[PDB]
Amino acid sequence: ALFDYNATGDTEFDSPAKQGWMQDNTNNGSGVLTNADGMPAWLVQGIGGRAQWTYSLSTNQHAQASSFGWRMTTEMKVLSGGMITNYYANGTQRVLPIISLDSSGNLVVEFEGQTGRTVLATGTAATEYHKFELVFLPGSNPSASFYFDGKLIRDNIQPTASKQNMIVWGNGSSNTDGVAAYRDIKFEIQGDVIFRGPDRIPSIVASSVTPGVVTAFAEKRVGGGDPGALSNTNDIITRTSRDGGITWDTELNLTEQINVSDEFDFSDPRPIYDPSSNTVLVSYARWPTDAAQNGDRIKPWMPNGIFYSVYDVASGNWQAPIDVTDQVKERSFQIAGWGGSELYRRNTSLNSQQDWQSNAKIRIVDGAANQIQVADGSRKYVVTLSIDESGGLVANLNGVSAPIILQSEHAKVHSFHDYELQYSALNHTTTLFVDGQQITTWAGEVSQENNIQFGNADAQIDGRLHVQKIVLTQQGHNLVEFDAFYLAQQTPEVEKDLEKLGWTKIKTGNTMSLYGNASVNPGPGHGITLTRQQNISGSQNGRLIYPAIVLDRFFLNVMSIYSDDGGSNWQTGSTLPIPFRWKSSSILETLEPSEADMVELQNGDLLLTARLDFNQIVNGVNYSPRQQFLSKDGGITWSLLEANNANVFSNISTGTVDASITRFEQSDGSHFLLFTNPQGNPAGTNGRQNLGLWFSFDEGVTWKGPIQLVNGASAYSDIYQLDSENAIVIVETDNSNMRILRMPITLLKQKLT
Ligand SMILES: CC(=O)N[C@H]1[C@H]([C@H](O)[C@H](O)CO)O[C@@](O)(C(=O)O)C[C@@H]1O
Ligand SMILES: [Ca+2]
Ligand SMILES: [Ca+2]
Ligand SMILES: [Ca+2]
Ligand SMILES: [Ca+2]
Repeated sequence: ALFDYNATGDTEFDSPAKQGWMQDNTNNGSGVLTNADGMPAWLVQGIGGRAQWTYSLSTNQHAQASSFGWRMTTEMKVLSGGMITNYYANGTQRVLPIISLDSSGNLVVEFEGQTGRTVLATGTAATEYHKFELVFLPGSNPSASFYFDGKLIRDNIQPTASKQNMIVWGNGSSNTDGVAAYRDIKFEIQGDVIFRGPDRIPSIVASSVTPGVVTAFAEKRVGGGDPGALSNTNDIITRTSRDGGITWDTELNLTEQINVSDEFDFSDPRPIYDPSSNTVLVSYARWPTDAAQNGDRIKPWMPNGIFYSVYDVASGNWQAPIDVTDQVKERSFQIAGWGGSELYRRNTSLNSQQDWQSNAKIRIVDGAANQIQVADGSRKYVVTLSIDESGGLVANLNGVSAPIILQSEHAKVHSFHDYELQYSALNHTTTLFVDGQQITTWAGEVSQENNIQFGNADAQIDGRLHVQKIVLTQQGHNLVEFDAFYLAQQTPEVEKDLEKLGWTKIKTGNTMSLYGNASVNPGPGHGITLTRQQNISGSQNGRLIYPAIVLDRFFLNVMSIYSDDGGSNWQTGSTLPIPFRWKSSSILETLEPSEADMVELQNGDLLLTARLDFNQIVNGVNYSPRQQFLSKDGGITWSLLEANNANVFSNISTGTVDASITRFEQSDGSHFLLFTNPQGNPAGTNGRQNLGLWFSFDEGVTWKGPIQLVNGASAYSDIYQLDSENAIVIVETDNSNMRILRMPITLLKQKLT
């Protein structure tokens, strides 16, 4: 909440009294509106008496200020005298700076409870306008910091005993004469509730084209709880502010319109602000109301998907939801030959004396030894697909020495492609076509085998491939047909077991296979629009991107979901690379990245921070509850940053929870990163308490100790830059009530060192 006075000549507000303040003078104390350089100001005349203005707060507001912190900003000029007291007192204590001009005319400040003084300005500057700021941070040892024209003057100011209870500005003394002119006074209490529990999972973004416009989101949880519960119906809600996050409009339900009979739960609002169009595009997940991510209950044949809504900042209008599920939710049969081999073979009766054709729509997730083969009783033709050292897609044909580079662009390297083999009986050769393009022709190798086979073929070579369709035809007749794209989306009644569909499974070592992805989810927090991609091959400025959560069947991981056309068409990137180990031919030990957030570094690389759920130890290495990753290709592929985990954030909570990360750019052009997460209580322990703020001045290599922003419950949070000097934070607190904090980042940065 904001309590202020803005000097103006406008009749309706031409005095502090018309702006809610109460006059509190004595004897000859008075005041008058003064005009100088075309800028009005209120002149406090405390000569021969006290001259001040006060604002009373409710018992509840004082309690809120003490619990969540406050900030007082003043723009004034001291003309003469002393005891210029602009401060805040509650029914117990106060932080009191005393401003004055000394006998020589210097502008100085003293603090009740401290000895001595500090000279702020001398010469003509002593009687010119200046901006004063007092910031109070909550905590076990609450203290305030004083700033003069943006510069830290005194830190760790301890509150002093006082029975006064009110916000005050002016000359607070009947005996000491003081005269000062005020252009503006602002007292702000932090922590206003924007969304009430049981609603949860906050995110926020702000407009740079239209300063002051902020849009926040959360999950409206009727019945409470995570999505997937029969006892709840969850939707996405939003509120907008046009004054920098001070006042907010009516809570708006964005998904109710596409949840007409409460058959779904919607979750994880992931907003992205696009400066090119001055719009906010928020993506979110849909789930059948009775099954979701938790416990892997969601299945490929269920209504999980992703939708987005667009907000036009200029006119302040929202647009109806748009479904993009078919673009980002993969449907396929997946074979992970990680630590083993798994092939499927169907014996056939091909006639080598006549033409035949085979088609296989395949995507290579990683590794090698991934193949598709056809043997016709005379010759065997095998295509082995792999990812080379450069990250390109390579094909090797049996009997042909030189490998064939199919794709070099990372996005194309891991996408689905249609591999068609056309055998010519007259020419005794087979031609390979990829996506309709003729690639090469070869003779294969002598063989008496007659079959079609696919999968990962080497227990000693890791590889994962996904298949959507496999067909074999001869003389206008389909000998074999496996439509995994179709089967993945069917209910359990439909037969999907390959071994029951005419195929023989040949497996060695440890492997796993499954149908399509069970679900996709944008995750909690905000997304970003890239702007420093000029030197990133395959990427582009303007790309909209967020780190989504994908569940194949049993395990969670993160992958980028992005759009290079403003949000109309979306694509997916590769999942994060994580270690794995089989404690034997049976127990899988790996990681499960989930709630993630990313930021674009100065050189175009993307830094991602992810929550690590469930198992965190692999082969004796503890990856902690949080791990950072880096992408050098616009978010298509990632690399795990060794030793860059929870340990880089001093005093961070040891419990798994969602965090937030964002870029902050100052007016001078300089920049740095901001990160929010609970510290725990005591700090460094497991608990969703005391939200902290960390800074990185070296592109995420190191972070500077946290500044505590909240004293009490603190769970999920999101932070975003509001303007050149402030950042806005939305955070879950008591009973998950989500509150707003507006932090003076350029001032707080000075409390670090
Ligand atoms: C900042 C402050 O507390 N000012 C208070 C002063 C000071 O205690 C004395 O001037 C000594 O500095 O005492 C008053 O009775 C007064 O003079 O009007 C009330 C006023 O609120
Ligand atoms: Ca409803
Ligand atoms: Ca539900
Ligand atoms: Ca987050
Ligand atoms: Ca699981």
